[PDB]
Amino acid sequence: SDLNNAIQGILDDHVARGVVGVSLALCLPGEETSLYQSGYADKFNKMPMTGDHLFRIASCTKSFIATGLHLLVQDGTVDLDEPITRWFPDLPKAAQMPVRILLNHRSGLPDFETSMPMISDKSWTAQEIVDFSFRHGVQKEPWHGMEYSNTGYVLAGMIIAHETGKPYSDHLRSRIFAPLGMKDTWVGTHETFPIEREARGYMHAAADDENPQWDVSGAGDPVDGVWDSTEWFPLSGANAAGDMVSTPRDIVKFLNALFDGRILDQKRLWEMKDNIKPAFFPGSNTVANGHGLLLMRYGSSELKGHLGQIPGHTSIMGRDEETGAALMLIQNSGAGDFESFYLKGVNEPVDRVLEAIKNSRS
Ligand SMILES: *C(=O)[C@H](N)Cc1ccccc1
Ligand SMILES: [Ba+2]
Ligand SMILES: [Ba+2]
Ligand SMILES: [Ba+2]
Ligand SMILES: [Ba+2]
Ligand SMILES: [Ba+2]
Repeated sequence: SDLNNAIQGILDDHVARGVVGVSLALCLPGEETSLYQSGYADKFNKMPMTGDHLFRIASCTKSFIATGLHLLVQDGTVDLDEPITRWFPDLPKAAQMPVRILLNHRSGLPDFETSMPMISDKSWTAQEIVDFSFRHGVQKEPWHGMEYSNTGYVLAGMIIAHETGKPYSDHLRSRIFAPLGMKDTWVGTHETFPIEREARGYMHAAADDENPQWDVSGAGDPVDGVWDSTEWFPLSGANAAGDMVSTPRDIVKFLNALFDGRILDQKRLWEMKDNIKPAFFPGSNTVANGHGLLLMRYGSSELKGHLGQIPGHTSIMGRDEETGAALMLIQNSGAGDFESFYLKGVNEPVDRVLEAIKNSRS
């Protein structure tokens, strides 16, 4: 179709901007998921990008951890409004923290991501990340305002583990991945994944990487304007804040089924997507968030989903509610600065695709 050719052109023009490669999955209403890739999975081997190339989905992981949590609310074991002291009695200010503030980025919890070395071979415990957060981060009061929290999702994961007796990966697999047919999806912290199948991740030495968001010391020297950051960071360091590996095809499987009532009941879905407050993420299109989903505005279209940044892989997923379209676009180009073209610029092809969808619908 004309749409098919318009979309492949958007991806081609984006990789021509300097982006190593991009993988997209797009489901439109009354249609099968159609996949589009451009550029390379492996810059130096010139391997073409396919729809079978795995990516680290980074904070997109967060939409699954919320779902898993919401599933345990349906199970009757967890209450969104009850204090987390039940699970974390010694956590400062815990009594002011209902289960929902873990998910909604209003908890005031101190964060770990900006202090955590991105290059290491160190494995992390959930608790180890939490002690790290309080040691290096800044704690604000609950409900102070919106400030993106990874720590809240790490704590969310620990609730899941305690309530189900097994690692949070077991719950997400048995309740989400398995019944949906998601066969190319792993939870990094607790599961091994086929490294050989992953698209390589590229950090660009770019002029606009003026204010790196990560401690990337130990990177060594670049080669042909990039570092291969694929295996820089152990996923156990991100934990429930961003440890999942997947394909855009598998993610669209999840999204269609979530927005289609087939995972979460109508009340848990409403919490996730409709019970919202204003939200900010530096260099993104985020305007609001629920309890697991960021609302990201692209001109006259909006996606409910998530952004993901982990060194070298850069992802945007969501559903457009006005049009029914689901999409996961991931590039294997990244940088550190939020405002870098290599991070913030992933939003441009996403915008253009939603414009092409809209125009083909008129
Ligand atoms: C979301 O994309 C967060 N940046 C994921 C993350 C990555 C590293 C360490 C903690 C959280
Ligand atoms: Ba600087
Ligand atoms: Ba390493
Ligand atoms: Ba509109
Ligand atoms: Ba409107
Ligand atoms: Ba038209």
